[PDB]
Amino acid sequence: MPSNCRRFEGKVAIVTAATKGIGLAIAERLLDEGASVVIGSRNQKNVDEAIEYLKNKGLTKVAGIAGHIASTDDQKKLVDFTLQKFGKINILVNNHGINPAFGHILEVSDQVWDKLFEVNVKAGFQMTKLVHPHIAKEGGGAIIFNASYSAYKSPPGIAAYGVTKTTLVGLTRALAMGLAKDNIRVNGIAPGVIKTKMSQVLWDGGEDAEKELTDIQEIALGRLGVPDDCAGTVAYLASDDSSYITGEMIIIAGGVQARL
Amino acid sequence: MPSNCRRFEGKVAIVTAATKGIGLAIAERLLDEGASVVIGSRNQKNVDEAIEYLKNKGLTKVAGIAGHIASTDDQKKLVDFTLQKFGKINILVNNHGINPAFGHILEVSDQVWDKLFEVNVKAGFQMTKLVHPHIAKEGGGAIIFNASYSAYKSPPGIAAYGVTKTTLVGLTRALAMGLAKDNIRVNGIAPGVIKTKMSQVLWDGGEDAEKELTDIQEIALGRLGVPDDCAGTVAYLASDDSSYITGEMIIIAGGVQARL
Amino acid sequence: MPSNCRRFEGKVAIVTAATKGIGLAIAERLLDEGASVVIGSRNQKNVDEAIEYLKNKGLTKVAGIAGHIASTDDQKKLVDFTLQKFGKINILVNNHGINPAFGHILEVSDQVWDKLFEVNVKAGFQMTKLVHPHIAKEGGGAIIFNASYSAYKSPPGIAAYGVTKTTLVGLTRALAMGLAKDNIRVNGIAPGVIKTKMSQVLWDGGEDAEKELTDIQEIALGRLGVPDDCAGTVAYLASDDSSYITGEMIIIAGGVQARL
Amino acid sequence: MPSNCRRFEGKVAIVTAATKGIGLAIAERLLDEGASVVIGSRNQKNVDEAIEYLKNKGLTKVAGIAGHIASTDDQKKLVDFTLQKFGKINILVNNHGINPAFGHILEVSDQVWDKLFEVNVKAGFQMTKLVHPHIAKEGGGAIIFNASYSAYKSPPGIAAYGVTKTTLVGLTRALAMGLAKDNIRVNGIAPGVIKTKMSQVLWDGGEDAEKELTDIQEIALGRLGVPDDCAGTVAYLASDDSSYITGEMIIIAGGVQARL
Ligand SMILES: NC(=O)c1ccc[n+]([C@@H]2O[C@H](COP(=O)([O-])OP(=O)(O)OC[C@H]3O[C@@H](n4cnc5c(N)ncnc54)[C@H](OP(=O)(O)O)[C@@H]3O)[C@@H](O)[C@H]2O)c1
Ligand SMILES: NC(=O)c1ccc[n+]([C@@H]2O[C@H](COP(=O)([O-])OP(=O)(O)OC[C@H]3O[C@@H](n4cnc5c(N)ncnc54)[C@H](OP(=O)(O)O)[C@@H]3O)[C@@H](O)[C@H]2O)c1
Ligand SMILES: NC(=O)c1ccc[n+]([C@@H]2O[C@H](COP(=O)([O-])OP(=O)(O)OC[C@H]3O[C@@H](n4cnc5c(N)ncnc54)[C@H](OP(=O)(O)O)[C@@H]3O)[C@@H](O)[C@H]2O)c1
Ligand SMILES: NC(=O)c1ccc[n+]([C@@H]2O[C@H](COP(=O)([O-])OP(=O)(O)OC[C@H]3O[C@@H](n4cnc5c(N)ncnc54)[C@H](OP(=O)(O)O)[C@@H]3O)[C@@H](O)[C@H]2O)c1
Repeated sequence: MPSNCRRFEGKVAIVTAATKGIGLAIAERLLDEGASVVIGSRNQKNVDEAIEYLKNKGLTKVAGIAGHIASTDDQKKLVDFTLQKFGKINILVNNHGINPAFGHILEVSDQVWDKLFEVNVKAGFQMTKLVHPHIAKEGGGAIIFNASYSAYKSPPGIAAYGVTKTTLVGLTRALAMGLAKDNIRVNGIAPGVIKTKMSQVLWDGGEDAEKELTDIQEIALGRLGVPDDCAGTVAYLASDDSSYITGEMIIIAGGVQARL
Repeated sequence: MPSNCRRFEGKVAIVTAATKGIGLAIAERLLDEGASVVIGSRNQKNVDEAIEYLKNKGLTKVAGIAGHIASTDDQKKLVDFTLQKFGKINILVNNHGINPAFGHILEVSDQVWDKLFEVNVKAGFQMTKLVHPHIAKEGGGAIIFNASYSAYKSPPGIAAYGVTKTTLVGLTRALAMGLAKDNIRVNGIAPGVIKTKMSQVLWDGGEDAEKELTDIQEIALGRLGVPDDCAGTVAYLASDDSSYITGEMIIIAGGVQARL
Repeated sequence: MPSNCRRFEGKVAIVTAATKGIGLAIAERLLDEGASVVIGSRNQKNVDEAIEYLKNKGLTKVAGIAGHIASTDDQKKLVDFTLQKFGKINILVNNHGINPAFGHILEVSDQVWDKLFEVNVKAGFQMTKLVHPHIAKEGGGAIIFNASYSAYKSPPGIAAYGVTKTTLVGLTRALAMGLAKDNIRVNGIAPGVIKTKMSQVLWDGGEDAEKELTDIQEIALGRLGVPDDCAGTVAYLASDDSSYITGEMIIIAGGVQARL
Repeated sequence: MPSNCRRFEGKVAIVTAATKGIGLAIAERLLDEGASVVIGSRNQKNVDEAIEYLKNKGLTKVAGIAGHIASTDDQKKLVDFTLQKFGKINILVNNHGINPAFGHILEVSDQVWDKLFEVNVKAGFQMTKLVHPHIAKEGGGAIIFNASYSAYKSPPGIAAYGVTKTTLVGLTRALAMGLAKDNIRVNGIAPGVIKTKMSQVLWDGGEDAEKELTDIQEIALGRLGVPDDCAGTVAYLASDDSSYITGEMIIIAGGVQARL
């Protein structure tokens, strides 16, 4: 697991929705590679636990602030807290995304529809507008979006969610084209089924409910992902190892086929 | 131009935003192939002119109703008027889409962002929910979305618009997966630069402002599209000639390359 | 539904490997729309039966010539026969393709590999170079490739075959970019599982081996294709209904998802 | 930035066609991260210079063997030399690829066509079959293909070449699906214009012929690539940082848009 990579010394990153699951793994990895990192999530207790968890592993260049990521007030607070703690911003990882609905797409209300886009898409656009001048002032940097494999393969039950993630593919690209002039590279990841609280209902009926899911999902590599499976990609995308890559999505799904 | 195709005898279609440009061409073609068609747009005068234009060519199974497509009141009025005039609904063509902004994506306000999605995406989802039970009652039918080539290649100046069109790719797919159980096929078109009022600012500086655009756009076929270039595809997608095709987007851009 | 479409009066098409299945349906449809058509396949008896079958339906503007499609001698004979019979060539449908192997990709010999590419790709390139000057002389026309959905979703057992079909996506595009100057549009179809002799081993355990296959395959529309499901698309792509479309693949797979 | 990454201690890689350009940068990076590496190319003098160059930087876990990559004798010699020198094989990087033709696709002879596929595709398939049992014996590993952005965007002048690279996308995927059972991940890179001897004719009219090329090409990041721009990606794809990623292509083109 320790790569000895230290591609982030003297960089500051914000990772949204990063007190559990994929986001926390991303933050941990950036911290292992020498970054200072601000994490956030809604619940102060989750922030507290995540900060304690990281500091217990010796990763002390971390701070946390509780906030709703789709609140414009909390967005500004997150960005200002980052600047207060660490003086600058190099990287933004828009990891947040919700999935409240489960059902047929025709049963998604106009309100639930709007909420899905508000949190899953709009909030990342807003965060991007706020961090932009700060990242540009450092001569450039990176923004990463956590979309989903379901951007590409429309899933049953969470199809409206999936559509938001398709949107993030386009937003990743549009921001990439637009922020290239500031040497800000914008890329994304499109994870498959990762074992987290969000996907729990699909995989928490034993070893064999997990194997049956691996089967149905058609996962070449024959297992479900874990949060750490995303982190090496995020680190790669936010580092100089990808300095000539912008506007791309990397599918992290164990070999599930949804585009060429 | 006359194909002698009559694949739409005894079918009823709604074509939104169909008093000018691509939408009117789509309506004309469906009418040539024997459909009854309802068109709509905001301005009653545009509705009146379009109906007169079609009736002068002998295409009399047409009716029109003025309405804002993103108004829930007007959506219901459009669908109810269709049922009042023609008794059923087989096909919906969600042709509407706006593009008010021109500038950098970072300059798009939260409000303009939401408006873009409201009209370009949400309204088609809403129209789809309203027509759904009526189409299903006929044993199936078709829904077509007019997205854009800029779903795939993020353009300068209208990038937020482009993102909405990416979203429509995902929405087309999600609706396709979800409405297959009702034998409702959902597909889209992704046009390149079509000469209409919407794209006018790009191509209305003579023959050579058009040739310079053809160059920059990298259009293999060396010309800009016209509304009629979309109509044969829509007809194809809404007919039995595509009865085994659902969830697809067809790029109609004269050979511009943006996916495999 | 016989469509009444008559988009091909005065046009001549060559449809390769067109004495059974998809190719014969393509030829029949072009003939219904008023084309003159040359078909070919290896076996003179199959040629004879196909010609008899078409002439019994009153489609008499057809001729046939037996030949191996990957033989350079037979390619030249096919094109020269077409010019002798009908004087010109407007359309080429490269329908041919084989799949001798079934097994793991690692068990495909170098020889079988080369044969797959020779017939599935190279022969279409060769036919394209032979018809090219003749189609250009008519002011343009169309060339269609029959690839496969398995170009996009790598299948088990016939993966090497699948790779040849991926190649055809690229070849379709490359020829489109290259022949646009001659107003020759080059597009393709990428069918899913179509019930023919070729795909028989996948679907031939009764009507619920077919329903089990449509769940494994995740076919939204809940059924397997038939040859006629491809024909409407080919006709569309070869007609003026698609006059602004070049370089594109249309997946004809009942809603199987493999790209955006 | 030398990354301090050391993800390849105790691993052995073969990098084909790796005495200049992208391949040599790939080899150098794997060596910096602690791998043992075998390189090869046709010309013994190039092998000698590359080995001297690497050993002068202190990267001594390298060996070289001259050979033609599309020779079955030389393929076997390369794999056997690697096993003789280092005892095992964990990683294969199929970097090789040629482009002899420059002109229209219609001017590509059958012979040149076959040669393009022989070297650009078949040789990678062959190398994959030879290394396969050895990599499987280590419990898995990785195979990387160097395709090209021109797999996705068909270029003028080298279109046949481009088609071979499209094929590699398919081959990457097919091998990924097929070798997943052995925990061998197969991924690729699709570079844009990288400044090497191979691409020299496109970019070698001074520093503003380079800037003119970056506008024609629509390279968001406003510059041409260098070999080192590929290496970080290869290292990432061959390391545990991508342990849940198989079947994917990463475009490394400074933000040129060619798929979603
Ligand atoms: N798990 C998967 O299978 C999967 C697959 C593809 C993509 N993704 C994407 O991965 C991302 C993270 O998901 P995950 O699976 O890691 O979920 P998770 O483990 O349940 O983590 C959710 C995190 O987001 C925070 N959060 C929830 N709502 C929030 C809000 N409104 N404002 C700020 N923070 C909020 C949570 O903390 P609080 O409760 O303290 O707010 C927690 O830190 C999402 O974008 C999701 O769509 C997940
Ligand atoms: N032209 C292009 O280059 C191009 C390229 C790709 C995609 N498209 C898409 O094609 C679609 C139609 O565009 P077009 O180029 O044909 O535009 P156009 O010729 O300017 O036509 C616009 C039509 O939409 C109506 N409309 C505008 N706002 C409306 C609203 N809020 N509610 C209902 N109707 C409304 C207009 O009538 P009123 O003024 O009476 O409302 C008119 O009938 C859009 O989805 C657009 O994004 C266009
Ligand atoms: N069936 C499917 O599920 C499916 C799915 C996707 C794509 N496709 C594609 O559809 C195309 C047609 O296949 P199909 O399923 O229609 O097969 P089919 O019904 O078995 O017919 C194959 C046709 O090709 C002819 N043929 C075979 N080898 C030939 C050769 N070497 N030279 C000239 N003609 C030859 C056969 O006639 P002779 O025996 O007389 O030569 C016959 O007319 C192929 O490109 C295939 O890859 C099929
Ligand atoms: N440069 C670009 O813009 C670009 C863009 C996209 C993809 N690529 C891909 O990058 C890969 C490497 O190309 P490059 O640009 O790095 O080229 P390069 O700097 O010119 O180097 C080519 C290398 O291949 C070796 N080689 C050539 N033919 C060979 C053969 N038949 N057998 C074994 N080795 C051989 C050469 O050595 P000898 O002369 O000693 O054989 C040399 O080490 C290719 O797959 C190419 O298609 C390049």
